[PDB]
Amino acid sequence: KLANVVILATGGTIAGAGASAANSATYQAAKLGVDKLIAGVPELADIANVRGEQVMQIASESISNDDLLKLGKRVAELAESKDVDGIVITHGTDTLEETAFFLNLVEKTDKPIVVVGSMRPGTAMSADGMLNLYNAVAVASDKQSRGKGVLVTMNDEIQSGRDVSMAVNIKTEAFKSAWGPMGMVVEGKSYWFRLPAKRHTVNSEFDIKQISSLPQVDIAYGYGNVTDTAYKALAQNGAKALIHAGTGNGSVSSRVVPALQELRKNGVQIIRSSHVNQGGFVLRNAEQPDDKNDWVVAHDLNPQKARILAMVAMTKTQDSKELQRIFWEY
Amino acid sequence: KLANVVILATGGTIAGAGASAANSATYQAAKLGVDKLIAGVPELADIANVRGEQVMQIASESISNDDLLKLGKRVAELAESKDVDGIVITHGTDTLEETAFFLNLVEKTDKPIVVVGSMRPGTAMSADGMLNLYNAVAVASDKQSRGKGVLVTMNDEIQSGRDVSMAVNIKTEAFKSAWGPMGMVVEGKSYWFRLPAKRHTVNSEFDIKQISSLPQVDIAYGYGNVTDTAYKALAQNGAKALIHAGTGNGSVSSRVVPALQELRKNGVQIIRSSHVNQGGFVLRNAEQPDDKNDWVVAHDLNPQKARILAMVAMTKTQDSKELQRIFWEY
Amino acid sequence: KLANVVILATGGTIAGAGASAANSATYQAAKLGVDKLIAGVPELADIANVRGEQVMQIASESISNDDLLKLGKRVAELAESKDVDGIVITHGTDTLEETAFFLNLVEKTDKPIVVVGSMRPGTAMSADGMLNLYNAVAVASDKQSRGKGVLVTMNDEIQSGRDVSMAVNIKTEAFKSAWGPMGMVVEGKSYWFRLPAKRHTVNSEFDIKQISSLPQVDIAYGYGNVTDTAYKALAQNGAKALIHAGTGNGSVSSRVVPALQELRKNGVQIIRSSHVNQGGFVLRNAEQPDDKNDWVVAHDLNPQKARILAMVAMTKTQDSKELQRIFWEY
Amino acid sequence: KLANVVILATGGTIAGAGASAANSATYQAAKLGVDKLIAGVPELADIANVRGEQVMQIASESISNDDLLKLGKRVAELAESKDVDGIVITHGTDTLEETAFFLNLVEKTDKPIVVVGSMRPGTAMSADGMLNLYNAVAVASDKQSRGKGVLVTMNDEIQSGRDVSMAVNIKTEAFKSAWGPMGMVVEGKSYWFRLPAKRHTVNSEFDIKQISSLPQVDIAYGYGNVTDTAYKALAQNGAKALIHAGTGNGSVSSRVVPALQELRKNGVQIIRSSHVNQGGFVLRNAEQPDDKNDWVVAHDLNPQKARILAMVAMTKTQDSKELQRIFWEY
Repeated sequence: KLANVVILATGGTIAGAGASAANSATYQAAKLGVDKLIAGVPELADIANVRGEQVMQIASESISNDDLLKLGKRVAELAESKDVDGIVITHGTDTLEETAFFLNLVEKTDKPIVVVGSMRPGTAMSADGMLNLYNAVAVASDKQSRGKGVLVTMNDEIQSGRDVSMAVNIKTEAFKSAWGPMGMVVEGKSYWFRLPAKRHTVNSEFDIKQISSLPQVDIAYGYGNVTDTAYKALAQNGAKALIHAGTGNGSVSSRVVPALQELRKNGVQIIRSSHVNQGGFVLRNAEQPDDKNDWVVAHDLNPQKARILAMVAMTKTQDSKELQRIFWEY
Repeated sequence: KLANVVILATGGTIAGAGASAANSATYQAAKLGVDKLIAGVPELADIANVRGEQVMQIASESISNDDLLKLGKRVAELAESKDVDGIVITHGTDTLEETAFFLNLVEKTDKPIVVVGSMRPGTAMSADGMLNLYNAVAVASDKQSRGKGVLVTMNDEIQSGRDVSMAVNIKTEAFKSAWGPMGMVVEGKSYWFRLPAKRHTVNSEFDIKQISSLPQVDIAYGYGNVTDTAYKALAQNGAKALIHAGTGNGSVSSRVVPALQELRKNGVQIIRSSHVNQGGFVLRNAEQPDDKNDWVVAHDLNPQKARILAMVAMTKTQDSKELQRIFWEY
Repeated sequence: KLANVVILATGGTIAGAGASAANSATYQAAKLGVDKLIAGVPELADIANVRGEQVMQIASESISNDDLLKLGKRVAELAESKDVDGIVITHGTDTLEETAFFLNLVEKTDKPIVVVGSMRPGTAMSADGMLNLYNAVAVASDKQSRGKGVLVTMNDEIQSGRDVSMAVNIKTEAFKSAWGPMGMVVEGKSYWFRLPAKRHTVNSEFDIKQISSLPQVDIAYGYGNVTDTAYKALAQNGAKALIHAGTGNGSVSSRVVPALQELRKNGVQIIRSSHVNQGGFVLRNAEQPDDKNDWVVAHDLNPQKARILAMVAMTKTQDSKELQRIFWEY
Repeated sequence: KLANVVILATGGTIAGAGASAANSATYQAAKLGVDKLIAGVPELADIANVRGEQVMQIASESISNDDLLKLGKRVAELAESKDVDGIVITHGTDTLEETAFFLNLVEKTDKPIVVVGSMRPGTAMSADGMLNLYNAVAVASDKQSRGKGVLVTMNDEIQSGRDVSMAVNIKTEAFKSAWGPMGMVVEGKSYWFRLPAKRHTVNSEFDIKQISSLPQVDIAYGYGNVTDTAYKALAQNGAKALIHAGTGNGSVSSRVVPALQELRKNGVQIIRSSHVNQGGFVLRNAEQPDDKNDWVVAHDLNPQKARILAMVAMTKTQDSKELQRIFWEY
């Protein structure tokens, strides 16, 4: 008897349209509704009982925290239903990785949750979205997906929503993780090679059902000749934490350190991430005296991932030692 | 008989020291003067006649534009000397890629220029800097390096200074290019597999001998729920161009577009880069109407690289169409 | 005003058919004729004046040396024609890399030659072949492609036919080079980032017009507990050279060295390649005393690539020192 | 208190010596004894109570099945001892990946087992073996390593012994897995990001204590114009299974299929692997009718890995369906 899968559409390239078959890169996002996406893959009926809902219709670079909450709360309601076995979210690529991590942290369910997009719109020749959507539904319908946390199923892969990132522009292999794909999906079947290590979903201390509004968190970049201007301005305009997207191992210019000390003293969390994203991690107390300054390192998480975790964590704690524990467990 | 190579020291991990041989990651940069670097590799005398100068002694995350100018001008003076065959710059990893690209754009010489760092300090077990420095001198001494633009010689590789980036934290393989290594250096010998295809050094329209100041350029990051705050603050504190480190294909949130239009009319150049850095490029007129808005795309160049090119280019032109040509040629 | 491009069909997945739209991986190669294959991309007319020929209709794992000669000779006849500006070869993926390198060595033309395949059959949802074929015709029609050697245009990339290899199974990113893509092709436009640095096409010493037969070359694998059996059996059945696909840096088991010395004295060339294919190269005189034994190292070339170069080279020379020069130049 | 770690030396580059400090690539393996290896890393005493044994002293390209059994049986004896908490094996790189997988299949212990080598000999500038050996002992002493299967600790990584392979020649990053590193080891500490998902060690159905001699298994390569010669000859000289290192998705030339059908009919197992090693897997019934022919696919495992698993599996079964199960579980 086939699994019951709900597709939650949010917009994106997978729902996009361009002017000609050769327009694989120049198009408008968020033009097709969920029922047209489903009807475009008649084979979905072979692998699941699918129904669709239009949660929003956006280009994902324009997503808001309120959009994350609305989507996350709808996912939770559906997960609580005995009529729902798995959930697929169709999404723009730009912030797919942010949504996927958010859901991984706040959805206290073992039911499969898959986020999926495309790099080419469906109007293009050789568009990737049809098979990606088929694969998302296959994975969301597979017993092997239960308890694995949020998954992303592009490029014939099963990627962890935690640490997959949009890493390559244009090409269909865009989404990569420093820690590899966990599996592959081919001709409807899932093949697993690794399991998650980090806390997720049912083993998370966080729950979307308790979050009413997310704390404001912003990101500032590190580079030669950088000043403290962006950090100070972002804090002045409401940032409760700043993600520092440092050079190297989360390093901080000597012209920036004093401002970050003052901001921490005034209650703003300081989280050291980096723009060195293909591998490794930011080590506590290496580039900066995090203990002395009461700062946090983002471990392996890229800046936009670190922002997501910081927002969720700060719904529970203002203790920088607890925030560091969270950045070491999730 | 042997090539005359000058080593210009700037600091970094390659000049660093940690507390014990197990401290491969926690250390102080910029502790050893150039003479100590040279003494630490007595094998250099086998492959070149080496002389050293201390240009600065910094942690490279703290470099300034005045530092770049001083270094660039000293490189040019040495390259004009008949007593100099090649130049090696020892440098911290954090902003190595920024310096390397800067020199690639402004040094009108065919003489080899190599920038080199290390991921472990020389005090650590299995420190990488000794062989990296040996290799830098070998490559700077090799006739095959003439006319190839600025090179980076870590991890047994010959990388283009244009597009090599610090991509992996901690590990000695940190420096990668989307377009591959151009060669390798093994037991003093250089093996080439690709040539550059972008303008550099002697074929550049830019010349450090004509540059006495650099326009201020800053970088702002894109992510979910981003606002226009950092962009406006950076411009209010002097930025003549803003590098937009967007999601995806340089995409701009609908909450940010209006500010960027206002900034461009106020004369701030708007350059669309991305935090999608493993491959691909940002395509003009795809995500945003760059022709209508008089914006520029950074092509394949990551945000910190785009800042370097923009700042050099704006010593010559503020014509957005010329800036786009430059971003498509360099 | 449009380039005149000839498409030479040879079979493969690009011309394949599976049972349903979900059969992206289980299919029959070499079912669709060239005319219907071209008619599947009517947009080709926008970028070139195309015509097709059916050279052969094979699954590429079953290609022969006679097939290579026939294809190579037809390519040369067309390149000599003032009615032809560029040539595209549609091909199965399995041995695409072998054909591409062969043509790179023996076609003394600056006219663009592109080899292209697909990872999914044209019957599958999200089939890659339509845009791959469009891109191959775009690249074959572009003035930027003149003089660049043989190219492969899958996954939105421009890869060198020399050193691109089938590296990833199933996925559309299958074809990779250790030395990176040279460029990309997006919405009909070619974007170059590197140039070749190895001898090819017009600068090759080899010429298909002078080659009527190819010497027999075979490949044997190295692994734990390997014996000399395959090496001896392949030479007994006609091999004029043996490609050793060694472990590590082309290493040879002590159980195998004596047989390879006796084979070399019997006139069989011994070429040390490896099954370590993501990067690096096999260094002469490191693992084995190549000068003493009169053996050759394959440099960076994988076993099947080394076979192609050896077979072409041995149409001209059997001097092991000349073969080593060839393996260092091509 | 400190963990009790035993180092089992087998030879290799890590125990190698070259003529000068610049000889990072040209050297002699297997020159230093285990006590001198240990003495070269005096920091080991800080992290564990270490003792060494010299099991063998070989270049690993020359390893035999009897060497694997001797090593595997000594590992088992040590793992049974209450005086032993973890085991490190120092090994040549060439067949490190074969030993690591073998031990992962046949050692029924949760105690950590780490295999480690180096890409540069200890006589070279910037030699990698000291920190690799320190890291191997750190990981072998860590409670986090218990129950994880055999690990490989080069390049600051924790790699699974199952699917790590020597993938890059020369460089210290040689060992890579298609499924990513599982973790990293930095300044004595282990950081995990993924867990194994294939059967290993205590959950394996195989046990070194019952294996007296391994079945003979050999490997033959696929390429253009390949014949059935190597397959027939290897079987004639004792192969009980043949690993087919096919092109593409384990594809078999039409000139080879008939021979493999005859060999299977005569009792020789036929296992389809590939020389497409960076990612993906070989899919049953896709390229060849494995059910009709009673063949096996090697899943994601490269040829030399598939040989190891086939030998171990055939100590238990000659049933091709059970061999396929094993290739899908291990």
